[PDB]
Order: sequence, then structure tokens, then C-alpha cells
Amino acid sequence: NATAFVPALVASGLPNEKFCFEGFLPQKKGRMTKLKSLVDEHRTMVFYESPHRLLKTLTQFAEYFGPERQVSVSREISKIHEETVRGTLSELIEHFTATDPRGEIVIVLAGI
Amino acid sequence: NATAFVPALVASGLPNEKFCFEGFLPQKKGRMTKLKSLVDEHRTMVFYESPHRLLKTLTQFAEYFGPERQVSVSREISKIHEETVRGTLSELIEHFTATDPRGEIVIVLAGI
Repeated sequence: NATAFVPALVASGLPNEKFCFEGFLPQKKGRMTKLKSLVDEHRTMVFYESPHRLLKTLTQFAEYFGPERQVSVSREISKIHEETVRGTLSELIEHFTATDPRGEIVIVLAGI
Repeated sequence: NATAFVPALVASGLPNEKFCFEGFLPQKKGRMTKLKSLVDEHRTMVFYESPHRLLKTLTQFAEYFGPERQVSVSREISKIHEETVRGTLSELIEHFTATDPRGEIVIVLAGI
């Protein structure tokens, strides 16, 4: 689902009227640059991620934005049915260390 | 969980700063009265319900508030992990007719 971000934003409990759709992070070349680039972003950011890459992305998010930054990770089970994990980046890293995630997800990250 | 409503409100995408915690509907005596009483409520309402009673409650909500009224039904999997079904009462009745629900839930109902 291409517009999976719409319900993710609603589920997130984060400011969602002003937001930056970022899509997928660069896997390699350009990735640190993109991350570095988002450090002063005050708007909610929305990213898509794969389940096997989520923990790395969340870890690096903690490194660049701080472990206390609010985040929401969501999986769309249907157009009306969503599953969501929300808290600090630190809480989500701990959560997705104990349990691997389950489908393509949307990450909704609080701005500065 | 007694304060399961807190994350349900966040997940709901409904106005959540002004809200009426209603708890459990009367099962029998007093139930129609309570429902009748909420008909002109403009604030979001929050209820707790059991999985075997949800469909009846949602059906009667449609009868009293209208099938187009926005609603969110949530299940707390942990303090940070929630599962949510949101749409019109009509959409949720259809959803919970095809699949019975899975634990104690919180219903977050849009006001008038």
C-alpha cells in the first residue's frame, strides 16, 4: 500500500497536519547525508521501511535525533485496521530487539 | 488495564482533549436510558466493552448515533502496542460481523 502513511499519521498521536513524507531511506550511498539533513526538521517525518531494516533505521534515528524522540511504527492490516507501536525511539528499539517486526511498516517520527 | 482508554484516545484520530469517559454500558436495566442520554453529546465518548458484546453495542450505537458516526475500536497489546479498527459505525459493524474481536476493547466514539 502506497498511501499507508495516511492511517499511520492518524494512529501516531503526533502532529500530523504539517509533515514531511520522506519515503524510504537510502540503503547505502546518500543515507548518512539524508539523516544528517533531517536533524533540524521541526515537522513530523514519515518514512517507509522493511521489517528486516527497521531496527537499524530506529537505532540510527536515535543516534541522529536522540533516543527520547517520539516515534510511532505502524503496520496496516487493512484499510481500517492498523497495528501500532509508539513511544520514544529508545522504547521502540528495545521493543523491536525482543520481537522482529511483521510487514512493511510506516515510521512516523516527531520533529524537533 | 484500567487506563487503557489513554492510548485508545491517541490511536483514535478523534478529538481527544475533551472527552467523556463512560466506562461500561449497562447490560440491561438503564441501558437504553444511557444510550438515549448520549444522543446530543458533542464530545468524544469513551467506553469499555467485552469482545462478545461489542457487535451489539456497535449496532445500537449505529441505531442511536447514526451508522455514519466515526468510531475507533482498540485493543491494548501492551503499554506501547495497540491494535485499532477505525471508520464509520457501519464499517466497524461489517468488520466485526466477519471477525469476532479479541480482548477487552475500548470504543472511542465521535460526538455530534
